[PDB]
Amino acid sequence: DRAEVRNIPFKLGMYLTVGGVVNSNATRFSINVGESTDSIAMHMDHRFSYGADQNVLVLNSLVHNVGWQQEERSKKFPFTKGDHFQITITFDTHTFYIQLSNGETVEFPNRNKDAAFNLIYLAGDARLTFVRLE
Amino acid sequence: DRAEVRNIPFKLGMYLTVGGVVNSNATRFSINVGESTDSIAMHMDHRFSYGADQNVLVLNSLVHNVGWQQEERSKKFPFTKGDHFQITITFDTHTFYIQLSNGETVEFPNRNKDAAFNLIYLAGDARLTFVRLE
Ligand SMILES: OC[C@H]1O[C@@H](O[C@H]2[C@H](O)[C@@H](O)[C@H](O)O[C@@H]2CO)[C@H](O)[C@@H](O)[C@H]1O
Ligand SMILES: OC[C@H]1O[C@@H](O[C@H]2[C@H](O)[C@@H](O)[C@H](O)O[C@@H]2CO)[C@H](O)[C@@H](O)[C@H]1O
Repeated sequence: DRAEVRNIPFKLGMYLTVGGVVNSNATRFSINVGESTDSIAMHMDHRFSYGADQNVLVLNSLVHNVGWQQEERSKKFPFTKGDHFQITITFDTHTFYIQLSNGETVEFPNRNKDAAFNLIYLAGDARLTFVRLE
Repeated sequence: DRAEVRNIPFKLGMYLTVGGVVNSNATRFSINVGESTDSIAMHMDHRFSYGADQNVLVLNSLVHNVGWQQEERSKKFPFTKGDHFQITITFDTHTFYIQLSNGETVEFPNRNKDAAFNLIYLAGDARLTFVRLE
């Protein structure tokens, strides 16, 4: 089952740091910040091989009973199957600030202007090893 | 709903630190380390007023489809309704090492000799504000 932190509010100004390991033959895994598995304010998918996407990040939001909004992509991909990764996220009213394993950064809009989130979870072909939310 | 960290293995040698706030009129709240809401290796209940228990800690384990084992109690109680608390837990094969808000400590046996746990959760009349598991 997915790895998740639930009902510990991730509030404006706090930092989230997750560490984990990518599966050896992973297709893709995502890190997700939102309210539920059907309501995601920041989805960041790490695609090793998914349709036409090879070694790319795909970011988006998921709206409950509505679906996926406008995707954003990054070619930054310091991720390796079988190896550890670390991701750090913080946000303000307008922007999610994401930092990747190698120090490179991606930003994604806070489309609802949310000030807090009650669910963080990893899905797909990876596992989490540690978390700091504070 | 309860506050929980699920499927991020709390392994031998790692530290868990949780911060939160006690509800103003709290009866009791617990911090729980185990596998499920019916399988708890270390339950630590903070009882402000519960039956005959006033301002006491009660620790125990809960075995799936079996029930509560032998309780252990502590009179250490540096907890106040409406106020923040912080708890730090680590364990080895035989012992859970718990440190309370004021630096006082409680120990509780690792009765199954478990080396890892997939569920941490808070229940009852409090809320969590931060977590470190690493
Ligand atoms: O937008 C994130 C979302 O993508 C879905 O896949 C998209 C894919 O990125 C797009 O190229 C194709 O046109 O449509 C697919 C279906 O919506 C993933 O399925 C989904 O899990 C999220 O990762
Ligand atoms: O053992 C922890 C467990 O206690 C239950 O309450 C006990 C109570 O401590 C004991 O004094 C009384 O003899 O039996 C009660 C019922 O088992 C709590 O109900 C339970 O939630 C845990 O906190």
